[PDB]
Amino acid sequence: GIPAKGTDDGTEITLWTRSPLERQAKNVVEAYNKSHKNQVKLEIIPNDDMEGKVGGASQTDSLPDILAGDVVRIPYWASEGIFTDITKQIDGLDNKADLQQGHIEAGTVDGAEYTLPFITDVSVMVWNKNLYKEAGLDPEQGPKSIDQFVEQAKKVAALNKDGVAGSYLAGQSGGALVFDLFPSVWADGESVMNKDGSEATLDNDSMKGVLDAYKELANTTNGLGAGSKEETGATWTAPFANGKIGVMPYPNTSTTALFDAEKDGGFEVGVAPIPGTKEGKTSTFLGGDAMGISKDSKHVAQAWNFLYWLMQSDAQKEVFADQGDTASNIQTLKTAYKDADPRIQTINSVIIDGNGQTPKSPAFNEAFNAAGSPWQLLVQNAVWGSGDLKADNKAVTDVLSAQ
Ligand SMILES: OC[C@@H]1O[C@H](O[C@@H]2[C@@H](O)[C@H](CO)O[C@@H]2O)[C@H](O)[C@H]1O
Repeated sequence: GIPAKGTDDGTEITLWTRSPLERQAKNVVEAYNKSHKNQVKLEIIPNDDMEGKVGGASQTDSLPDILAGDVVRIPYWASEGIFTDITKQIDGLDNKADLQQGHIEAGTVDGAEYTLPFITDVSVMVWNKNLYKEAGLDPEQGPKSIDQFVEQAKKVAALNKDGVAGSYLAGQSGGALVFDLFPSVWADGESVMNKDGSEATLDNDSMKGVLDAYKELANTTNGLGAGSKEETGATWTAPFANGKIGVMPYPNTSTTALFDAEKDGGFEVGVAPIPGTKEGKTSTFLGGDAMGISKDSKHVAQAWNFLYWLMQSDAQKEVFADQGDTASNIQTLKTAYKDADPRIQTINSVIIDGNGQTPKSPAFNEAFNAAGSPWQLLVQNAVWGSGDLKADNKAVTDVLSAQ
């Protein structure tokens, strides 16, 4: 940071991250604070509050020592000078090639590198094995295609049980919707953006299949749980956690809660990679938060001590693997989970297999995550409305390129 492994001298370091990653953030900070003189003062911020909080703090130069941001948000923040240039420190890491590359790439602008992985968050398919058995489905057969996803959701919908639906769609969360829907497109070998991130390529047969799948469930009695049309992103993981949804895309960072509920006598959870339109094709969204040292830090060496510590396979095993969470370190993924719950090892295989993507655009929030983004309207038109996929896609590109 200035020293190789930074300075551990009893400095209080501030770290900001977001509510969806709260369980993993707690584990990381608890472990750091138990093993260092330095202490991290953790703030966990609601997902939708980070843009305005970071923007406001940038203007009053009160950004924290360590800022973690959604990997889709980082390219913009890094372009605005939110982060201190740590190119030489990242480039000195012996194990740089083991670190989740999408998170480093998110923070790469003009040869400068600003970020490392903080918490990996990947999208997977989860299903309720109890509802599957009740519906006459094989409880171990996750969907291998978007068609099979529809069939399984429809059999759970046909149970006609109070508050039970086949699937659930985060209708008003552009962010949840990229996370949940992009992988089906990538699984098929299609793209959602051009290489620059300046154009949307969403008007494709795989995206149309995915939207038509959710349209079918929208037009099925009990197809999509109540709340799907209004879901802001604040509650989208709750209906499945509550045992009310047959099958849906889901964050790996929320699965440990499900595995725990199951150990405590709750319903049994299936996990599989998100499938393509094409039988047996799979992908994921290589998301989560990357972290950098803010432009406002007066403890760069102490912040670097945290950044350095977390990249090590030791810390990655302690804070991720030993807590049943997916690590940001591929060497940790390949070595530290040999006796983990098979569903954890299945989740890790969607990183190791290499079929996932991290979308990179300076305009990503404005085009995708933002409330009433062109992407949110595109999905809404296609699922609950009349879609014009060509027109809606061009609305996304007009934000991506303008400017
Ligand atoms: O934001 C894009 C990726 O999706 C996941 O985050 C989601 C939020 O956008 C949504 C609103 O909270 O909750 C989801 O967990 C990944 O963490 C992001 O990289």
